[PDB]
Amino acid sequence: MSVVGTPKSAEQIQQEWDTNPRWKDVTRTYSAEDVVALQGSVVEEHTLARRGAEVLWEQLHDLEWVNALGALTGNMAVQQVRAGLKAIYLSGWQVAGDANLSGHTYPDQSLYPANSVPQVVRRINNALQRADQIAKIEGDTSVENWLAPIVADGEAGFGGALNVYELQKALIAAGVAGSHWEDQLASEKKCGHLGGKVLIPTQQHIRTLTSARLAADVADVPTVVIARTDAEAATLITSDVDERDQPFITGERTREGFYRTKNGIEPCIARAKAYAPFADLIWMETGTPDLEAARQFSEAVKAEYPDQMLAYNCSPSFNWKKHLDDATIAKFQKELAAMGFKFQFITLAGFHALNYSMFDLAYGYAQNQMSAYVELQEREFAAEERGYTATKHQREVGAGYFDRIATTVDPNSSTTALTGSTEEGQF
Amino acid sequence: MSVVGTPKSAEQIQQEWDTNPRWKDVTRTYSAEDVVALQGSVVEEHTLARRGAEVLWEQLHDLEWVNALGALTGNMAVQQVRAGLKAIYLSGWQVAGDANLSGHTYPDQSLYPANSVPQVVRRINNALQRADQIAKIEGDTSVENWLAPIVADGEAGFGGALNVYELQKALIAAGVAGSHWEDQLASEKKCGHLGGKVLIPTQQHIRTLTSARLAADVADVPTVVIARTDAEAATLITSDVDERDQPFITGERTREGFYRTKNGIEPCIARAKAYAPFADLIWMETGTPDLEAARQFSEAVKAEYPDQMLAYNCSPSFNWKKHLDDATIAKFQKELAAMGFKFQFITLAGFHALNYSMFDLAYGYAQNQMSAYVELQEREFAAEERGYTATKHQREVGAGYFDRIATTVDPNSSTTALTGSTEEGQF
Amino acid sequence: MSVVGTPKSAEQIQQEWDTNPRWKDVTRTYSAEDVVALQGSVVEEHTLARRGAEVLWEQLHDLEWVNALGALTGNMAVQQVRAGLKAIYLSGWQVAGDANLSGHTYPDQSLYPANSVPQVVRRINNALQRADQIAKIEGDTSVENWLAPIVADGEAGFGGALNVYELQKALIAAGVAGSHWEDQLASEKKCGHLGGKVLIPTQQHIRTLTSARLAADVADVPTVVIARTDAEAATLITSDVDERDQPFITGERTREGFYRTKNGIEPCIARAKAYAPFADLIWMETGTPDLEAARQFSEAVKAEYPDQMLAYNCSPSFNWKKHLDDATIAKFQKELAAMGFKFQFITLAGFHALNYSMFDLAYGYAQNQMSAYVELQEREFAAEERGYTATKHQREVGAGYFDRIATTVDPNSSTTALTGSTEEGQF
Amino acid sequence: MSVVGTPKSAEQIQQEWDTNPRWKDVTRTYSAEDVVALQGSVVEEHTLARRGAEVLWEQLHDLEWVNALGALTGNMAVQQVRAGLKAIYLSGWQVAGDANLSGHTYPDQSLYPANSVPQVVRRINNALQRADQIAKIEGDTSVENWLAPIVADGEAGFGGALNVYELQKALIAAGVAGSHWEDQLASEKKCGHLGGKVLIPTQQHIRTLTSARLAADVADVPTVVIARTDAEAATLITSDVDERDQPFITGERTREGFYRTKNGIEPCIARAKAYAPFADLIWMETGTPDLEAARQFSEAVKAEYPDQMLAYNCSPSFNWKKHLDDATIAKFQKELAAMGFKFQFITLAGFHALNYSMFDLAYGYAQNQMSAYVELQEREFAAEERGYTATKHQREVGAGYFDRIATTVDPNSSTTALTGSTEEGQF
Ligand SMILES: O=C(O)[C@H]1O[C@H]1C(=O)O
Ligand SMILES: O=C(O)[C@H]1O[C@H]1C(=O)O
Ligand SMILES: O=C(O)[C@H]1O[C@H]1C(=O)O
Ligand SMILES: O=C(O)[C@H]1O[C@H]1C(=O)O
Ligand SMILES: [Mg+2]
Ligand SMILES: [Mg+2]
Ligand SMILES: [Mg+2]
Ligand SMILES: [Mg+2]
Ligand SMILES: [Mg+2]
Ligand SMILES: [Mg+2]
Ligand SMILES: [Mg+2]
Ligand SMILES: [Mg+2]
Repeated sequence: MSVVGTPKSAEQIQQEWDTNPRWKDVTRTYSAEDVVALQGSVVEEHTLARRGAEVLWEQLHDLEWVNALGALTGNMAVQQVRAGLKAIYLSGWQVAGDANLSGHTYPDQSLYPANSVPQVVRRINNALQRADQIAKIEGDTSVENWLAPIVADGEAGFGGALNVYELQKALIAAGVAGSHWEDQLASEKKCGHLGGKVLIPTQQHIRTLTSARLAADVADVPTVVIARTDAEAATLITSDVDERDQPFITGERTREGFYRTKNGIEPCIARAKAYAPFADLIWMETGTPDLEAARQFSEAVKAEYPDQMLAYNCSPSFNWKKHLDDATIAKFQKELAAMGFKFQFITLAGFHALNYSMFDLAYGYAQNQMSAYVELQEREFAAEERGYTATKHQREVGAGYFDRIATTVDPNSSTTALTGSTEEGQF
Repeated sequence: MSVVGTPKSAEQIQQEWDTNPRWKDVTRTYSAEDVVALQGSVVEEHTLARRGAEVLWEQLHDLEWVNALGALTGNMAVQQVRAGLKAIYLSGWQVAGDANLSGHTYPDQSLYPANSVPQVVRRINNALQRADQIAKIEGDTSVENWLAPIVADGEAGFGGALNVYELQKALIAAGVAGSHWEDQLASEKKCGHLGGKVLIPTQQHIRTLTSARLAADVADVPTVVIARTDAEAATLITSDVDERDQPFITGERTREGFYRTKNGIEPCIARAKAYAPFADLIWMETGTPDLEAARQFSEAVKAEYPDQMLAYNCSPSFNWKKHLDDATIAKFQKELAAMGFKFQFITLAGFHALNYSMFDLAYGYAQNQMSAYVELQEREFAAEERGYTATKHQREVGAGYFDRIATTVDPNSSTTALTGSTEEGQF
Repeated sequence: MSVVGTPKSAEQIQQEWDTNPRWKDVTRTYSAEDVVALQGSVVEEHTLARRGAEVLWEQLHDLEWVNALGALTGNMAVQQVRAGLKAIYLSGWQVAGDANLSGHTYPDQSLYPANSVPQVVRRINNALQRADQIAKIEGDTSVENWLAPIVADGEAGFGGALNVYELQKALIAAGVAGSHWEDQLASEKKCGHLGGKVLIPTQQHIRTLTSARLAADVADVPTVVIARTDAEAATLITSDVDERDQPFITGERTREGFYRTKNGIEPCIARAKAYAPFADLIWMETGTPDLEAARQFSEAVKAEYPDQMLAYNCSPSFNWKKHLDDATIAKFQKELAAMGFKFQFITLAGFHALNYSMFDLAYGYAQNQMSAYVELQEREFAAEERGYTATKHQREVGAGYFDRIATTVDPNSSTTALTGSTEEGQF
Repeated sequence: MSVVGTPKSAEQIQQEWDTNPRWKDVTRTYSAEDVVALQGSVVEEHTLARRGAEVLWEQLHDLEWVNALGALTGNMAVQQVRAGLKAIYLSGWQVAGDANLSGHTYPDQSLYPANSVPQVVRRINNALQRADQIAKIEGDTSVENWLAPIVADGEAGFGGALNVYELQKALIAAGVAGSHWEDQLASEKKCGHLGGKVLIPTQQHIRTLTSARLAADVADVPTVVIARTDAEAATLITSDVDERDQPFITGERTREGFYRTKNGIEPCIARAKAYAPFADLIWMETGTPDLEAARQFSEAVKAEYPDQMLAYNCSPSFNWKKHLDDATIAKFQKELAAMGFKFQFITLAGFHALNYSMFDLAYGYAQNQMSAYVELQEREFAAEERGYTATKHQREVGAGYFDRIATTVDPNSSTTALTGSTEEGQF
């Protein structure tokens, strides 16, 4: 038929695994032939997932650290990149609360449809692509890379290893650069800072990490895979079958059949070492923002895996000034980066920016009507000297770009949008 | 074999039209038998559409005026109601830019899939329902009506009279309280403050308004129908067939076959009078925020229809302080209300609050990391004095409500969320 | 501030539970006050869910039995009702294979997004409503109830008790009449006639049935709830915690931590009795179509619960003539109905009709081009004698109904559809 | 900072347009530089759209003709390819009737959301990819190309040139091989065999075709572009502005402002000649299946454009045997192929096979219960001689494929599906 999309040979894939530094200290318990057997006759190219994963991997080794904020709409991600950030964090918590395919508001318990995060990945890429298109026709070189890598939340995989596989494949189709996977029971999943967490056995999470690598290999992209452990706070586990988990099992049960288990940094360090051959970064959820506890985790893991990169949640679930003074707050990310936490992110930044800014505006509007909105518009005009552009909302969503399409199709069109607009006249 | 959902008889429907004050001075050019003929054997009840439309109609007569801000996410609408607003505005522009079913960023040109605004209507109602559920279990009586009426953008109907009908039907199924319809050609639709607008004949828009009323009648709900005219700025019209449009026709035609027409307040007043028997409120798009021009329009329409209520777009496409001083800005909505503009709204409030707040946070985060986020969290804490609740984000999205479901199913559950959470421990 | 959608009092709900025969021998382990506490301030009416559940309950008592075929498209359901069937079966297997929101073809292992079956419930109700609308304007009274009740697949709930709750709520919002729930581990769900099945403890499935009943009570509809057991073939269970399951536990363990258990009719009878207070119908999956085995199950359950209705899967996963002669096949459903199997259904009837009919057509088309299609068209003409109407495909999908809408809006319209069509001129 | 997805230079694009025989006699009224200006900094690869369009173009030149049947589900397309067909036809009519994103049943009047056909394109490609994956692990070599090219319905563009552009881009993203575009007014669109059709001016449709080619060029794929004319039956046109349309105008205008126009083969030939530089295939809708009318059209177009390929709708809206005898039906497609109709398709084959097969099964089921289903199952067993495989429904939807994923992840899994299935035991 065609050679478009012809799959590589097993020999070619193996040679890449053997020689490319990307795969240094990456364990695959399946074979190159196993991957080829799953690829059918044609392999779709995933341009944005390949580019994003390559850019992310290089940034993790070139920059002092890579930091990000949670984004739940496309416009949110556009502003993060315009303001200088070099990666986007896609929070599952935020999707549950305000951006999932059921249309409902949910707490962070894997309640929403499992294709919700992939749809938001695709949306963010679409929004960044439009900003890129607009910058090109405008001659705007201020942003070097509009297509910042997206790191997205895989939660606990919404089921078994096959649900993990399908979620990873959908995230890649949408253009994700990295995805993270946590060792909780999917049916009882929680935000790391909620109670009632139930762990699964160490080997079951290795199965999840293997399945996420397998889906990326079958899709022929070098996706960044992140392992997260919830063992710092969880006091339940589903089974005592894994000998690595038994040192923490107390022998108590629950009515549901769960096993009580002893939480803290020790099972976290043990699990992280077990996950390390199967993860590009490792992340330990913590109960407080504590540089000393982060140091103990980092040093214990790197005692055995010196080159293992780590990730850290700078969570809005912490009351920051109840825990830390302003000087420690200001140095927090820089100190973490020196310990090897190379990916750092504020999970719920978008939820809090969106909810606070609308409450603040709506409250003033309820009291004083247009005066409250004008105060916001003036702050927007003032932000232009910092690089803000969305004051001109028509060009910001592509009115000029679609004007260019329109005049390319018909240079004599009587119905283009920007000429004669109030944006042209008053902005 | 049931009486659930049995339709009314034509006589009952006619009797309501003849006697209910809601229908005073409402023209229906079809009959009550026509409505019944289209209803099949079962009529679904649309509870939120019925309640919303009833509340909106009463508020339009009981309050000095009803105002609103554009909302493009569910959380946005929740904060608007929490802050004291009594209606939600659903902007088609914002849906094009950041919340439509294609996943793309679009300018305001009817480019997105035609069921996008109904999906956002349903989302907003779901989010308000969750806020109401949470308030009930928390004993929070501070908000009297969580289910604020939604007024939504029907654009130019996405085609002909049948496309209008299906869009109105879908908005009602989603729970809309009112919808607005503009006299533009759908294939060339623009934001009212963009150039290149093409009007359709006066009688064609009467057909659109009739189709919107018919869909509401067949759905058995008293939806508020709003007519918008774009004739202040539009210099093209599709045809000269309507004698009411011929005074403004110059005879010149474009190469597309459009007719050039004389724009301004005069065609607006003529079209408003023609639309008045077919609309609960009438809205003129304007190029500037000008109280004197609004009075000229109001007095001209009320000279023939003294009881006709009007709507006004307090548009972010205006540069407010370039046109008006601070005292005029402060009184702007109050003065419009005295002229009969009983529904007033800031279309793109959500776009600007969302884009500005994320730019500001991300810019600070790029420079100072955690310091910038703590400034926001501290402002959130301070806003609790004003009624803000989203600092406790877990309860805000229903963690406590779903805990109550879990303990209702199984009072001995070991996996509830709020007990043990950092929110309980630190907030 | 309106009375539309006001919730009932707990006293009203309790009086209905205590005295309505619908709730005879129905156990609820939560209270009427618990239901009111979860309902917020407004309860949406679910007309089609209410009517469908009421019609299904009456049919299960008035007809000798209720039978159905699996439907995966709206047109499929329309033809089932046109042909005289009185219920529709919505198979999750078929949704996985050809009608789910991921767009992918899946085997029956709970891989698709959890809102997929609700979306198909809504589609089927929409399609039946259109057939009803067309019949009314055509004066066609040949079908007494176009809105046949839909029984839909809730699989294993896609997680924990809260995932069950949300799926049931969404099925109800879409208009379902009944739903079924199986005692399998969601993360390892299988078609009942696949291998590798894992049971959950008896009490965990009671929790699922309680959650399904609770969602229906909060939504204020009398949804028919069906409990399915997979214990005839399953040899694994997640835990031995439940004393009712311990008699069948063999003591042997897998590497994942599962427990081997003795399968067969004995644990099915035990689980059926435990589920009976929580289910309107009970369904045991079987490995062969066997009237003797069905009699043994029915008599053992009715020995304790004489009035308990049962459901039976006449599965296409059986090779029917390999097991039964033509006389037994002919009387199979009638004999089951006399044992108390009041709901009987062919799960995969839609998959097999669709796949076989297109293979047959396309094979003949590949050889003989138009001759193959004309043979189908002539069979369709011949079927009009049994009441088939889809030969006239324009009116079948509502061309005449939308013509009636168009001429209600504008009786003098020049652009109606059926006048001048080839359907009007050639059929 | 990556080279992944780097766009081509304008010089490279121009050299391909100038020298590649794919673009012989293809007029582009915009420039190579215009295309580059719209591509941003990264161009996504569209593997399936590129491969499909390349295979379609070579098949149109290599085969005596390419024929297809309308498919509205993924399984339908799989059976068409299994049966030996080399292309899939994606009917907008069928999507309107039973497979669109509103969930409603619609007549063929551009009522459904504009992204509905792209979603079905993606679905069909997903289903063909699964059949390909299954075939590979089964060693099944009986089908040479599972990824048959998809030709999809663009209707009248759902608006203006920009709506056309976005629909073409979405079809390509989904993997389409070719798309067709008709010269009707979008707001009044009809099936070609319904009444009430309104034409747009000849130059307006050239704009549509130019926009469709532009979107394919910006997406860097050689999509096959098909132009359809509805002038055989339409008696209305929006405007007389175009001098090529003026010979058929009568001068009369309707109350809506439409011009009356003389329909027939003569305006179809005129429009085909004007469309030919902008279309890879040309299609004239006809009122009857008439081989001499097709020869008149083909000879008139090819006299001026000798190499112009044509397409023909073998429509189920024709009553075939009241127009033609069996001998003519049998040679119909072969005779058309000799005239240059190289793509021929039965638009509504899927609707009719689906509706008839379920009516036939359900009618028999209502009378005879399981005997009627067993008749179908036995017809499926008999069709295995011809290559039918879906009787084994578990492997048909990928139970064996996902078993292979599962044992690749964990070779000792206790929970694989096919082992212990009734399919393995009774089939
Ligand atoms: O920061 C948080 O608390 C939320 O992001 C969720 C998590 O940590 O799991
Ligand atoms: O305020 C605006 O300019 C945008 O809302 C859109 C409109 O006016 O049509
Ligand atoms: O009948 C079948 O085999 C399929 O419907 C699925 C099940 O039984 O679970
Ligand atoms: O074949 C048909 O009649 C329908 O496919 C629609 C069209 O022709 O436009
Ligand atoms: Mg998360
Ligand atoms: Mg590692
Ligand atoms: Mg708008
Ligand atoms: Mg009025
Ligand atoms: Mg099932
Ligand atoms: Mg019972
Ligand atoms: Mg079509
Ligand atoms: Mg050509």
